[PDB]
Amino acid sequence: RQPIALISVHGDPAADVGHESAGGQNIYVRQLGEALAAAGWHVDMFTRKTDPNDPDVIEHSPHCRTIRLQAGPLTYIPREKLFETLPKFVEAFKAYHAKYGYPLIHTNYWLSGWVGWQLRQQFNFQWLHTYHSLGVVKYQVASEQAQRDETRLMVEKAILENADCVIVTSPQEEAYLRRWVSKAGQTRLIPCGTNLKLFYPVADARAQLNLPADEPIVLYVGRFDRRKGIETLVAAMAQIPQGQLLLVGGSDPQRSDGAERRRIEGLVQEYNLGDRVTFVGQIDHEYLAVYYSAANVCVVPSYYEPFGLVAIEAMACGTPVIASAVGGLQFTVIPEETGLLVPPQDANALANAIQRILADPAWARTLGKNGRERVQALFNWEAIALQMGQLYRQLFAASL
Ligand SMILES: O=P(O)(O)OC[C@H]1O[C@@](CO)(O[C@H]2O[C@H](CO)[C@@H](O)[C@H](O)[C@H]2O)[C@@H](O)[C@@H]1O
Ligand SMILES: O=c1ccn([C@@H]2O[C@H](COP(=O)(O)OP(=O)(O)O)[C@@H](O)[C@H]2O)c(=O)[nH]1
Repeated sequence: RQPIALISVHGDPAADVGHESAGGQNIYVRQLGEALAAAGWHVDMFTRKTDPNDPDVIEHSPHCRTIRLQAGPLTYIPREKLFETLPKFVEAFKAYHAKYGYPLIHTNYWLSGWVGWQLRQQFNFQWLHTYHSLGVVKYQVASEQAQRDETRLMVEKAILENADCVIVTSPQEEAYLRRWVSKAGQTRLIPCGTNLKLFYPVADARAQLNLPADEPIVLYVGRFDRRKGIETLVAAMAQIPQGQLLLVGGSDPQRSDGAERRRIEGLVQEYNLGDRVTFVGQIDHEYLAVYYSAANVCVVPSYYEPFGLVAIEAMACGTPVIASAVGGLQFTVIPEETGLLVPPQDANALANAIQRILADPAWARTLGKNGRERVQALFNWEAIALQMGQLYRQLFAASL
């Protein structure tokens, strides 16, 4: 049985998701490696060790490990400073590569992509890469991310020019690569999926959450970042008379994605919205279906999203999604079949969008079931795993 190295440096697949350096990349590599181990592969998922009180090896499912390498300091470092920790990481990979001799390495970030680019000069292997965010789309915002990183753009160009395969999660991602990065390189459209056994209409959700069933609810699920546009959602909540906003997401006050940019609470006291904005905190990923099902609308008010995964998590639970028209959100959300699409930084358009589907609840209840069908059709992980597996089989078929 052949081995597989999955490299996700700041994304620990053994980590609970919902805070800084957590989220969709973590969920992506975790369910990918666990699905591949279910289909006859040996999977080692490589991440960075951030605490000596953490385990070195985490065995999730049979023949599926998470391996925390000692890259740099054994503390938390945000990814914008992890580049200097990368060559040591390379060395800490090589010992494992000395034992197993990985024929196939699938790197999942810029930083881990640089690690795979260093390994590509020394060893012969099938190298695949998923970006999970392009810096060239990141560094175009009138808000934050004008302070660029040309090292990131150089490496994100050098990955696409040299990797054997590049997994794009949306046709917008390939369009952004071909317009803004390079024309060379091989690419493959395999979109992100969700577990329909973990996301489903619960139909008992407000009784579990102790919420009044005749009161409207607007739902945000995601991280705390200026990228996510919670400012615009809170400003649009002031144009709606009834209804609470449940902000679900974790944060750490010692950290930047946390009480340095959980200033939304200040915006809660700006707009006099303390009676009708609830900060839920971090909810477990296997329990979010109750929050998605209890709500009348999930909002993804981002300023860019390379395949917003809470959109398909919400549509899987039968809840319509109002989202920005920026990235993979306009690949997931059909603007009149499953939800609505608004411009990013205007609260008036977002507020009129919420007004349309709070005033017509049966229309929201059929937008939600259409989102359920669309997720069952195109974004079911139980089929996307088979597509990924056949991709690995044909790439491993590159033999003598
Ligand atoms: O915002 P950045 O500094 O560019 O960091 C990228 C940010 O996005 C994460 C969340 O952990 O996930 C990305 O990839 C997943 C799946 O591919 C998407 O669902 C998600 O939309 C996308 O942001 C992660 O890479 C980083 O924190
Ligand atoms: O309390 C939370 C808050 C968020 N998430 C998950 O974190 C993931 C990240 O969502 P997304 O891809 O849309 O944004 P990202 O953070 O990955 O860029 C989603 O599956 C969310 O369900 C979670 O599990 N618990």
